[PDB]
Amino acid sequence: SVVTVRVQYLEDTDPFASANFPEPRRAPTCSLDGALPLGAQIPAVHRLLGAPLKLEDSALQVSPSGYYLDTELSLEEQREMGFYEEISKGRKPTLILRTQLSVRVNAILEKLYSSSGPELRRSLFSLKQIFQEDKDLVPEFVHSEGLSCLIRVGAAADHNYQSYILRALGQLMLFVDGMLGVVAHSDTIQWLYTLCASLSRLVVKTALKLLLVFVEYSENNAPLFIRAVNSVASTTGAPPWANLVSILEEKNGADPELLVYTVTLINKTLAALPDQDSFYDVTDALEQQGMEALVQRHLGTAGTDVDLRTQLVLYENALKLEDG
Repeated sequence: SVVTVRVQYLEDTDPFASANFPEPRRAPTCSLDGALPLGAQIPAVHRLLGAPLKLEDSALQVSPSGYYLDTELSLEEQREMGFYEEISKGRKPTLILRTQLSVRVNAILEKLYSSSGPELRRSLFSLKQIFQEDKDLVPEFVHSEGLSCLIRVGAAADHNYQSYILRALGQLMLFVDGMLGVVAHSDTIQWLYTLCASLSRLVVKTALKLLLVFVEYSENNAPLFIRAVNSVASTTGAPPWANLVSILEEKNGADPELLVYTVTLINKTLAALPDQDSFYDVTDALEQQGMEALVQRHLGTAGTDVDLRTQLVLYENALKLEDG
């Protein structure tokens, strides 16, 4: 049938821009047709609001749910997505005209790729909030080679920039589409392992927790972490797992918190491995770099943190069961 709604304009042309309110003060009304494709009707809405936004980049999102209408189908062809609540109640549901998810992402990517100094610092920091305040941007960011951008802009950046990237990366991983995106973007896992050799403790701590979340999400991710680690060893010529063993040596002084993360990450990785071979590939590498000696030194010490000691014993225990 025919349906009447309310329409307002939302200015999200520049995601890095400050928060704008639903532009249309008051909000005019429009009577759309439910059986005809939205794409053929958005022009009327654009027109009705004299909206300062290209019509090639416009999109329609419901105000109640945040759901983005598929401009290629009619309102009813996609009714499966509680909307008629207000209508079927003598009330007029609200609709928001704003930039398409794809255009905002192309804007974020352009800003990061072309910025430097304060402007880059500022844009990277804002990333977390941008993904937090519009989850729908994540699957689009991923599909638009967003992770590569993050890696490219962060590989040789200041500790603060990297950290801002890790924060955004962490936010992205709270969404299934974000996770799956990382699950498919090996360079991201490689970068995380790489960052474990960072002089910045904030970055190392953050990388470890991100890897920890990575491995914990699914047993299928452990062999992906392992491949990432061996790939970095291949590229740098260093022994696989050197960055984790390095952290366990407490080069900058006692730091139980990081050792807990590190040993928990190694244990959890080893817990997901299907075959004994894969398990030994990792443990024999750690052994060759002094793991055994490391575990003893920490266990033969009373000052050792309770939580660390526990992880160490789990480590020593997992090893006994496999050996026999």
